[PDB]
Amino acid sequence: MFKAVLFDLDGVITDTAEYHFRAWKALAEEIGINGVDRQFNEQLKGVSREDSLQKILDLADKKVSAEEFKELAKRKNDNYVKMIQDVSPADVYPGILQLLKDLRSNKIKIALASASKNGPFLLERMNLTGYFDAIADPAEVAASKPAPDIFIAAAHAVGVAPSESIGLEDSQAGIQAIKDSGALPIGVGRPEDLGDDIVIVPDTSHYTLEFLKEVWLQKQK
Ligand code: BEF
Ligand SMILES: [Mg+2]
Repeated sequence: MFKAVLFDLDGVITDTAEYHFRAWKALAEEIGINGVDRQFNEQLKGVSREDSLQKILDLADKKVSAEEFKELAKRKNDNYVKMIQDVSPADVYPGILQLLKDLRSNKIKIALASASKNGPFLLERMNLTGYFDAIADPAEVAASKPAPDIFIAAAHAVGVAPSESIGLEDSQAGIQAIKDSGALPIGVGRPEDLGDDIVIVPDTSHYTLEFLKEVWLQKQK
């Protein structure tokens, strides 16, 4: 049986989108730019801070200096840190808490393989820290997803080879990283987005220990 589960954070454990939305909306209002609504922020999913800021300035056809741009990006991050203080166990996605409990009670290792530089804090806010055996530090990988670096690091940090592990991901780049690490991917979402050659569940309530075990056994035949 698999010895570890490597968890992505955003789109698997929780969603940070509302908090990023709040942060951009606060910044936009401060500098007097209309149009930063929930719909607009949906289009920033997966998009870098710098590219996102440019999209906000584009709402007002606005140009700024390199220094001003840097300062605005910093201010957005300061806003985001404020907004995520309100993260709580209510933010945890369905099924995830029960899965973490079942993995730990069965002595299966649990690691975080997230791009979030606020991962440890977010886990603390959601009361999940005690379930995690390791957190792979994104600041430490030479290459981001789809590079497998972060999943390899997560597996190694809990004393396992990636080949002994399952990775859970909501993004196509994430699924690729899991595949190229040697771990077994189980995606959450749709094949149109993630690919047609992996096991996918429609939402996280399907991520049960029983299901993960069935998939593991089915995949080594
Ligand atoms: F937290 Be993962 F990188 F979406
Ligand atoms: Mg994700």
